Amino acid sequence: AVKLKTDFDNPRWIKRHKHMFDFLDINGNGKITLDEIVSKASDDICAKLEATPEQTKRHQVCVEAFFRGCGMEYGKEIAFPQFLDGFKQLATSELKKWARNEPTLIREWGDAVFDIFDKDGSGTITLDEWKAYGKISGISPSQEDCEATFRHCDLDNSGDLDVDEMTRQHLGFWYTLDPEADGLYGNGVP
Ligand SMILES: O=C1N2C=C(c3ccc(O)cc3)N=C(Cc3ccccc3)C2=N[C@@]1(Cc1ccc(O)cc1)OO
Repeated sequence: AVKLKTDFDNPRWIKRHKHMFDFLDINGNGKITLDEIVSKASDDICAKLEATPEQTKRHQVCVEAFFRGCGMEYGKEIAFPQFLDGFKQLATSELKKWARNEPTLIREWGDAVFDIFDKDGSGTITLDEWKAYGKISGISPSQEDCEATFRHCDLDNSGDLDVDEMTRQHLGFWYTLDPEADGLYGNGVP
């Protein structure tokens, strides 16, 4: 039973996103742009994961939608406070879709990442594949933290992760500060 109640004023939820913001703020001037974010997704991440042009584009579209959901746009610098209020709007919009049994932006982003890793048609992500993602995206480079993610989640009998489980975890991790989601990224993200 995922937590659907928001906790936007919680110091821990704020710090989780402040951590992500600072992680995306390259030169550390206290601001980020959609340009820099999409570049990371397409020129860096997708390239190293050897995604096809179509997979790269699908992934790009998902990222653009996720961050535009935070009020971000190309050519505009965003400061943390504004980024955070934007994230609160994305979160409520996502929870509304969840309440309507409509696919969320984080679920669709997940589908795009999972497809890039869908080779033998496993339709899932293995520990090694996630380890690669953690390193290439930079969100969780430590092998230990990636192993912590898999120990944290409910895996199938083969030890692989499925998109519904990751979506479920992410909804609680990014949006509602679900106690069940705490620890999702080991020490990689608070
Ligand atoms: O969830 C994810 N992320 C959340 C945030 C993020 C950023 C700012 C916030 O305030 C909060 C969260 N940043 C990145 C990393 C990234 C950023 C920009 C472009 C590409 C990648 C990121 N990568 C994901 C991708 C993913 C999505 C669904 C899945 O099922 C599996 C994997 O795996 O962690």
